[PDB]
Amino acid sequence: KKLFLVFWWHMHQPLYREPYTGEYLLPWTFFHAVKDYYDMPAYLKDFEIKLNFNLTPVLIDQIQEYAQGKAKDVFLEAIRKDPDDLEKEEVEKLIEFTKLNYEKPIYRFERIRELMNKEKLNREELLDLQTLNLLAWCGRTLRKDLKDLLNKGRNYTQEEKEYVLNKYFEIIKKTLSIYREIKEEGKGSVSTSPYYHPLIPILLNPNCVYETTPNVKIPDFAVSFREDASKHVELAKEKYFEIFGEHPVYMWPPEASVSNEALELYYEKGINMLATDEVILKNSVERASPYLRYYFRELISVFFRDKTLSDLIGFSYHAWNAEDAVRDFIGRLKKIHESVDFQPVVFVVLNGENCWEYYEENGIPFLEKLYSTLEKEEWIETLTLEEAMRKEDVKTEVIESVKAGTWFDGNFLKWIGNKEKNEYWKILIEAKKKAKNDYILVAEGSDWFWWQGEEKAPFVEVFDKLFRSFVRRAQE
Ligand SMILES: OC[C@H]1O[C@H](O[C@H]2[C@H](O)[C@@H](O)[C@@H](O[C@H]3[C@H](O)[C@@H](O)[C@@H](O[C@H]4[C@H](O)[C@@H](O)[C@@H](O[C@H]5[C@H](O)[C@@H](O)[C@@H](O[C@H]6[C@H](O)[C@@H](O)[C@@H](O[C@H]7[C@H](O)[C@@H](O)[C@@H](O)O[C@@H]7CO)O[C@@H]6CO)O[C@@H]5CO)O[C@@H]4CO)O[C@@H]3CO)O[C@@H]2CO)[C@H](O)[C@@H](O)[C@@H]1O
Repeated sequence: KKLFLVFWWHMHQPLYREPYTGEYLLPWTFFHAVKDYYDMPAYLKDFEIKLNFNLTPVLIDQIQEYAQGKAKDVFLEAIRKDPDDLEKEEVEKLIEFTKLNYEKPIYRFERIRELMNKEKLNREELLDLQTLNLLAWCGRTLRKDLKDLLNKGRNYTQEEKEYVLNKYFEIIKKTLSIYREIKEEGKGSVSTSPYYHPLIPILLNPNCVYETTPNVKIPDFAVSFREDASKHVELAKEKYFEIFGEHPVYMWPPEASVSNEALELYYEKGINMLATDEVILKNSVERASPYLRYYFRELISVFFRDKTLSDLIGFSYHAWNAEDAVRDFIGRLKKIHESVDFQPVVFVVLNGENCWEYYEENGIPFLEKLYSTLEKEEWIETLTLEEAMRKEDVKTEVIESVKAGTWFDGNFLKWIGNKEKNEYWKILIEAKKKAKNDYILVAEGSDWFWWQGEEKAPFVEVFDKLFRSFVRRAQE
């Protein structure tokens, strides 16, 4: 009797590229590409396990633009320049960015504490601030290769900074290749999401929000987004086809969001399997185990992720010692293994790039200990998505209906329902009436609504600038 374990790491960034200037207004795609997007699948070169990944098409687009050297990244140009060439605004942007990341474990360099406690910084000190911001986002592979510059910790030269930058772009240029390789070798499956990561159930039917939050206010949806919902899915299939030469058979619905209509659309578009959240299962079926493969109306296969285990990695284990975290994780899998007579399928689904910066050493001790332990546990078999989809020796169940929701409390309140988020929907609804190009799809991405009307921290104004720019461009 085995326990089947399925890791599914979701990778996404909204489009940071301003449509009129072409400038990347935030550097997050760059930093998560050099730190996480290559290195998470690159663990498969050192550990004989299966790991699966989701890549949104919008993220793939930006990775390609950086690998081709066409990405005009405003924050990165402030990093690359000789400090004597920096504009006063670029120095402020560099300091603000450091301050935003200052308490993250990956930013624990003593030299950073010194620089941020100085009244003014000379050229030598700015070069360290530039280079240490680069090095704090160093991924596992180059952490081994650049160890001597990393342990230097201070006194960086322009030449050393440009060397690091060169190695980072080498990593980005190999990123889509590593996904093709692990896919070809059978080390994992690769999925995508509808193109700009929208909330498909809302696009299809905005009233589905009342299935879980009857008291919420939503704007007057005076146009139909149903066709744009088909578009996100179709163009995502095209983009995945471009990269991997095959149409995607698995999809990760953005924010785990499903509804009866969304599942029908995924089915009509040829999708054979997706996953969603455990809260959706419990809202939809009176008594239901998340360790079975589910068939929605015998149309499409659905797995419901293990919310606890997914949340443990995504939010808890950063605060633990690495060995104890893995002992806890393994112990829970042993309890699942012993508690059922059949072979349970356990789905661990979370973002693949956002939790590691809060772990010691960028999550590397945790993941190396976790993956080394998993690979030696006889009774655990990690599975590609394809294997989990086609696995014969598992338990299965048909379900006929789901209550619409997301993995945020099983509802849509992260993206609609307050004055500020509803204003974005009003802006999109009016813009959709006058839309003339696919920038209307960019504006339908979940991220713009996620950040809206939530507390004001640095650079969240940039998301508002991007959303409104895409909405304006969509009408020209
Ligand atoms: O002050 C309080 C605030 O402080 C901190 O937040 C800071 C950050 O520290 C700072 O670095 C910066 O954040 C940056 C970020 O660093 C950049 O990378 C970028 O963020 C990107 C991100 O990298 C992308 O992956 C993408 O995020 C999507 C994501 O792909 C998508 O899957 C989804 O994921 C979230 C989901 O919506 C949430 O509900 C939740 O999901 C959990 C559920 O909550 C839970 O219930 C569980 O069961 O399951 C779910 C999954 O595990 O979290 C998910 C996060 O993965 O949505 C996100 C967002 O759309 O895109 C974003 C960009 O949109 O940019 C940001 C912004 O600059 O700035 C912030 C604020 O200053 C602290 O970390 C944070 O906790 C505090 O709120």
